[PDB]
Amino acid sequence: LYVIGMVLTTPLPDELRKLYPPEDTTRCFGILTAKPIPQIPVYTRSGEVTISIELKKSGFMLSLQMLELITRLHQYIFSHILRLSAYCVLPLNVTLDIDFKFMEDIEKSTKYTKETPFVFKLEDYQDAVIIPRYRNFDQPHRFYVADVYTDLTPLSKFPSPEYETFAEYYKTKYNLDLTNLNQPLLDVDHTSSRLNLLTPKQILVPELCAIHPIPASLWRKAVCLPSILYRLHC
RNA sequence: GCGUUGGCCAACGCUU
RNA sequence: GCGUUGGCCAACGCUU
Repeated sequence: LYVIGMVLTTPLPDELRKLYPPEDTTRCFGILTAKPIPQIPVYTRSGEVTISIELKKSGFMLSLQMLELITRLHQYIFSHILRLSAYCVLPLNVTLDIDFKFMEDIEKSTKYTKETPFVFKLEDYQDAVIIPRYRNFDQPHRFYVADVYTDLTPLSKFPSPEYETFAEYYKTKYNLDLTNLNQPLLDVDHTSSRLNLLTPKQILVPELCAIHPIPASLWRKAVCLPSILYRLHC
């Protein structure tokens, strides 16, 4: 077990959206053994982020069960989180050990009525990547919750004239009925990003959106994974 | 916000 | 002249 550790040395200056530092969260990516030890920054949306590989536990033997789990999750990172070195990349937490609960949680793989309403918990949208459930018809889309607009509801004026309200937008286009008209809205930014990081409207309805098991922060961390691995392998 | 073609500037690379 | 990233406008397409 090695840890792919992350800190932003040089954050983005006041010139031009906020900031999202990888060290504000403890959960990260790491690399399993059976491999020889390599030698010892990627430039993100959150600014310049320096990267450090360290050894954590050498000479550990892990169960074939847990090995299957870590490899399954490895492929889940690369086929599912991104779309396209070393053995399995894995989640680490309290940097301490391996997170088996996290992996098992991910591996766990919607009726709203007036009699059966939709409940809005704010926490669920705080660190979140979401999907419109309404249009997975081609290659489901994933968005970080950029903002939560608490002064807004689905009955708010739609940004385009052809529609007066959001509820009306989703009703006319997607034939979508909302059981919560009091829910706040979510500004979102797209998760699909650049592959080589080595060199330097959009409002959604919580009720129409599924939440992704990979927290937005860790997503943002994962987007580094290829650019890291490019010169690690090389 | 994204995409796409389309000009109008920046910057290093080719090219001359 | 080309290429490449990078902003700054045009236009239809997605999206909201």
